[PDB]
Amino acid sequence: PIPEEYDDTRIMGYDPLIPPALLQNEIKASKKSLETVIKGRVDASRIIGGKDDRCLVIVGPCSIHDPEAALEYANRLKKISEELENDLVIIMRAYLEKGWKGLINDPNVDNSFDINKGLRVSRKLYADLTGAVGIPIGSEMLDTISPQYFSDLLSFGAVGARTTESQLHRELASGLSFPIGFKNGTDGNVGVALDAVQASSKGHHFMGVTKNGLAAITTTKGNDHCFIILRGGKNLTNYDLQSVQSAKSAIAKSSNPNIKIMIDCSHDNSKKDYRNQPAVLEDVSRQIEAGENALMGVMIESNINEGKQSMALKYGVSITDSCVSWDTTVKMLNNLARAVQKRRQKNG
Amino acid sequence: EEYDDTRIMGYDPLIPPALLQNEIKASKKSLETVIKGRVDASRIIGGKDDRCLVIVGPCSIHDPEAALEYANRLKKISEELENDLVIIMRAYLEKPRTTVGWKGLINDPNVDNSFDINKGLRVSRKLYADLTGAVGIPIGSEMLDTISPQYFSDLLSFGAVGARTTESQLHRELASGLSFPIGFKNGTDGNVGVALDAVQASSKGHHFMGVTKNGLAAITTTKGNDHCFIILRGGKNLTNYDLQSVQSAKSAIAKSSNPNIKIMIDCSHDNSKKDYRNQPAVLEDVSRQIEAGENALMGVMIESNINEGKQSMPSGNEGKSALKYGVSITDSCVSWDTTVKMLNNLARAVQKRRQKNG
Ligand SMILES: N[C@@H](Cc1ccc(O)cc1)C(=O)O
Ligand SMILES: N[C@@H](Cc1ccc(O)cc1)C(=O)O
Ligand SMILES: [Cl-]
Repeated sequence: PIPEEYDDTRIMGYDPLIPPALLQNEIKASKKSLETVIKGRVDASRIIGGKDDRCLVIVGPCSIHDPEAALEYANRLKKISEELENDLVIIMRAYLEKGWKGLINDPNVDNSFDINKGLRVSRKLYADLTGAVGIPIGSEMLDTISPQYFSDLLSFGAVGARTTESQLHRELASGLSFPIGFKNGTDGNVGVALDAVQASSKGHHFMGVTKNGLAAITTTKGNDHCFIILRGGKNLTNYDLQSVQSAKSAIAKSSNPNIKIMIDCSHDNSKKDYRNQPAVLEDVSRQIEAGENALMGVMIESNINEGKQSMALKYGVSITDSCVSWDTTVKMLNNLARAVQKRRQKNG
Repeated sequence: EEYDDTRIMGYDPLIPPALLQNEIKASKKSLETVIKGRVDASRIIGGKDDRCLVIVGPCSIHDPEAALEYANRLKKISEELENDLVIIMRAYLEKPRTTVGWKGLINDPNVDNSFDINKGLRVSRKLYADLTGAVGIPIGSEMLDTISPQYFSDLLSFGAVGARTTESQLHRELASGLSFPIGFKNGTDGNVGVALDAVQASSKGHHFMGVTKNGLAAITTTKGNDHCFIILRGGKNLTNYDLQSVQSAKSAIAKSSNPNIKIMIDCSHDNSKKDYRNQPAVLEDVSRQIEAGENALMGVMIESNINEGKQSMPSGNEGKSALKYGVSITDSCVSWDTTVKMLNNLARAVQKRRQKNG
């Protein structure tokens, strides 16, 4: 006789989720939303596959905390996306979590926990970005259960530096309906990202849930639309030319010698300082301007206002990591858009 | 549906975990073996017992009949060396990563390139109940996802997080809510810092997406796991079982938030250059630092079987009839006779360290 002190000894409690098929029906994806989602996946895939000379730009706040502040940011970002449509493909970074447990964990930013209210707030936000304004969005892929609530509204997915080697995330990447980007290792390792791209191109079996919320094993087809992201190491930056050449050499000896490179301009490449973000973009832009076709895009941590605060809170200011201003951002995107114009001039 | 599940071929609903636990009930003696294995370990992680925690067994269990004979052998020697060693059997149901060959007991229980997850879950769970109950040996597994542990956690005494998942926040959250000690292996480049960071993160409460006991999607609230440690395992082209590497980690633990983190050495995998013949030489070195006085060494990890070497099973004869008995079909293990030499030398090691602490 053992009094169930062998099971869930470290589980404070379970909070059952709303079934994804029901959340997808309560907050439905409008036709204009799915039009934006499919267009974002196709436009990004053409740049990844080498069929388009434009640059894929993943720009947005490090984390989304205020839905109304993010919806006003997207209206600014969709305007500039239409003006630079000939050279840039802009996908807004709509990350839900990284002080702040996230939008799915805490919708009211008051340190509570309402996982169901978080899913409705995050999905209705996703439905408004792709529908009300009409801009493609991308999120971070954290587990094998959350994507079942947002996959019909996502056009891009990122696997962080600390999960690129995770076999579970490589399996899930093989079953996601949008292009995936693998960041290099936390020490600057490029090889682990090439291994992730190759592994995710194969069919796999991962443990997820059905649309009704039932534990089930999933059979995947493989994701042939993947790329690597250079975000630097804990002690190094790899956005410079010698580092791109080092990555280009590693790709040439891999199983996918057509892999293109995206450069994170924030995080460790900018020493976590937003003022170095424009100077980092100038370097990669000049590499592109010289005619480097292996360079595919960039990542920009931008916001309505530059800087970072804590959690009575400033409007349009990030709460996590560090962002650049909007007046800064439009210059970064304009300077990059000219570099893309100069690249295809050398390709003519 | 040109936008949803465009790369999903099909779902296979799982039997609810409570139903499997009702079909393959955990015996009273099974549970008694599980709880004792957990506390026996934890006392070594916390520095309350100078014994050595041994995680020994095959790389993957493809033959339940062969595993049951190995466990009875392991149970006999574990009782002989109970004064010095705490032995937990390796009962890994899945070889991860590399796609060539077998896919694990869960996905392929018949060992013939099949897919039968519900039949594999019944076979795997029954094997766990027989090891903990019929023979009565603690067992440990690899923590791969946040759904499968709900099927075996009531029968597990130890969990392992691979080198490719130590940095993953998802597996750090899961470790914070598991009912047994967890061991984090260093990075695939030999980096020990990510292992200390994982042990620290898993000591706090977290939230992770899992399933209820009936297989329904739910978010969990964890209490925090303070029975975690690091596993020195090696790098892509290096070994870290030597005296230089152990003390580098020991000084790194000294600057962590908990200087009581003990070190376990993986005697196989990259520390043996994926060679079963180098496992005794690696353990012999580990045994010496233990016997010279080093209390930071808490245990070892050995890949062992009834017979040494390896084999393959992919084509031709259509299954188990062409396999050798007690030979692993993944990686490479030492024979049982070698394992007896290895455990007996490590036992005398724990003895002479105990004399140096009086
Ligand atoms: N619906 C997801 C695929 C998926 C399936 C099951 C999961 O558990 C997670 C994701 C997509 O279209 O991308
Ligand atoms: N039941 C597990 C904890 C757990 C909970 C939910 C899961 O989805 C997975 C694992 C244990 O006691 O160790
Ligand atoms: Cl958390």
